[PDB]
Amino acid sequence: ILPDSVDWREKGCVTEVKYQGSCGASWAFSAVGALEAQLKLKTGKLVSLSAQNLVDCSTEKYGNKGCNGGFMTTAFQYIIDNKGIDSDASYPYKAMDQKCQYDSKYRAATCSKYTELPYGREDVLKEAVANKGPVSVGVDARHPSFFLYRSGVYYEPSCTQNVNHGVLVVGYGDLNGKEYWLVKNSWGHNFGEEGYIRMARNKGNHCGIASFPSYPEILQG
Ligand SMILES: CC1CCN(CCSc2cc(-c3nn(C[C@@H](O)CN4CCC(N5C[C@@H](O)CC5=O)CC4)c4c3CN(S(C)(=O)=O)CC4)ccc2C(F)(F)F)CC1
Repeated sequence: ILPDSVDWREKGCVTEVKYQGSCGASWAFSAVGALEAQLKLKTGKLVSLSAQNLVDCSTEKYGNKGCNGGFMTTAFQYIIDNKGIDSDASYPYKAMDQKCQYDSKYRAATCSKYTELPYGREDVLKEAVANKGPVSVGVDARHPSFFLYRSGVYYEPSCTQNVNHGVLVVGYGDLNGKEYWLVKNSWGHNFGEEGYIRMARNKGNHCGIASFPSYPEILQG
């Protein structure tokens, strides 16, 4: 039996909501967000990791195209191969494609492995969120209702299970008769509920939230 609700923000495992701007780097924000939580769990320190590092460096070898899109999974593989990722403070976000400027002197996290969860399995996603930490996911955000969301549990009748926007599932719950996923977006603090959107849970993989989940890990040693 899993907890009825979880919110990794209450464990100090989630950094401030970021603002991707006109650069399509939600995949990089989803990836660093998941890794930030594992880093806090392991070292006790909460530090924003560099999304810009992924945009500029996890490029064609990883099937990614910076501001024109990418994958959380191959962002993790880049961090594995690179043997690190810089802090966001040392390599801050510029919302544009740049030359890779990774500097091991400012390494703030490492990545040992990542795991992918089965398509559409909201039970498995719930278990991972409860027992592993925030989970990187894609959602179908191509709906004016998504851009216009202010509060409550988001439900979009025309949503599909094809994903196009990377976000971070930092929890779940059940409020006002509606089960939801607690989702950290990267459109700044003025989007939704202080930068978060609660999305309908157990409604047949609504907006593809469980289509392509993955989470990274940092192992001892
Ligand atoms: C320029 C492109 C523009 C679009 N972006 C993503 C679109 S957004 C997006 C898409 C996905 C995503 N992952 N996968 C699984 C697989 O395809 C991933 N790949 C497996 C093999 C891997 N590897 C390992 C290497 O060794 C070789 C290789 O190929 C590489 C990864 C799919 C999708 C989209 N779906 S769909 C239309 O929903 O059905 C098709 C299948 C996930 C998150 C996002 C998120 F929104 F969160 F960002 C990608 C770059």
